Amino acid sequence: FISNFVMYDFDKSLDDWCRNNGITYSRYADDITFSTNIKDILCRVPKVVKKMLSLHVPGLSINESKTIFTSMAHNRHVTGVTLTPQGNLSIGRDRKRMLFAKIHKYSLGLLSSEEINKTKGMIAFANYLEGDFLLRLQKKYGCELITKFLMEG
DNA sequence: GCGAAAGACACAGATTTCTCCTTCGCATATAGGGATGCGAAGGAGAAATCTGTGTCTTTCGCAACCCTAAACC
Repeated sequence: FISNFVMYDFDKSLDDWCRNNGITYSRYADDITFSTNIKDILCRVPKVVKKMLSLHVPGLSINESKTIFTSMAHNRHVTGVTLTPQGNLSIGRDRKRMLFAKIHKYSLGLLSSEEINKTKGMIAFANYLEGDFLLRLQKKYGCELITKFLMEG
């Protein structure tokens, strides 16, 4: 809470500078992200943020070895959630096949009791992030098995 | 943010080795005498390599933590 209260002026000053140029800005703990649609406009902000940091909170500085540029032709994610080119949030294909294989192996009764509690939390998180994971699972394995798995333990 | 224990950075100074500077001695191509030129040892005084001192740098397994699942810092 103290850190959030401290970085108020920096947030306020950077917000109205980015708004006037059509750039979206957001900060999470000590991570800062910018995004836009205009070409060749994101190459000017590294000097601006440095001037703001020096002016509004003395002492802080930028780690210059963790700066990233990306577009629609490569992998895109924001703090652990993937953005498909269509414009929808996602968890990733590898995790989807992770869970589909785990549940299929569970249907044969070859899963330890620890992995049931392990997978239940991940399934709940994925359902919250997506909103339609449980429907797809029911449409593939049937409601009887899923309900039995859910009430297990 | 930074324990103990080894290096990097900057600044002196010291020393053995060597290379330039006398000094007179010689010599040999010209019938003895004199002269342009080169060789031999001291005697310097210059220079590259080495060595020594003082200020930082780095980042500990660093009395005093909870025990259900997932993601983030």
